Amino acid sequence: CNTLQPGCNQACYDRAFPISHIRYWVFQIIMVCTPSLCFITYSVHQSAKQ
Amino acid sequence: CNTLQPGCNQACYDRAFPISHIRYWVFQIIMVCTPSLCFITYSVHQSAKQ
Repeated sequence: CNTLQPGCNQACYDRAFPISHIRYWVFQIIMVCTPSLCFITYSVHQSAKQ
Repeated sequence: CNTLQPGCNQACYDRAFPISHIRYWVFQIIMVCTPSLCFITYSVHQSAKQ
């Protein structure tokens, strides 16, 4: 970045990219799989009961 | 100056101080003394004539 003041780079980088795209994608992928995991656990519990 | 672009310093210095005060003062002092010099030369010529 065209600047000489110390700390003018980190603040600008945070402003431009508060949350990176990879974190959002990972969060979405992990959140989407939770109903499948809970269904698998419920099926395991049902099998254990019988 | 708070900048990183090369050449951003000389142009700004020229814009802020196109002509320095010392040059103007010297020019004024030299210009003021010219009538005295021409009067002295005219007096010398008059003395030489007589």
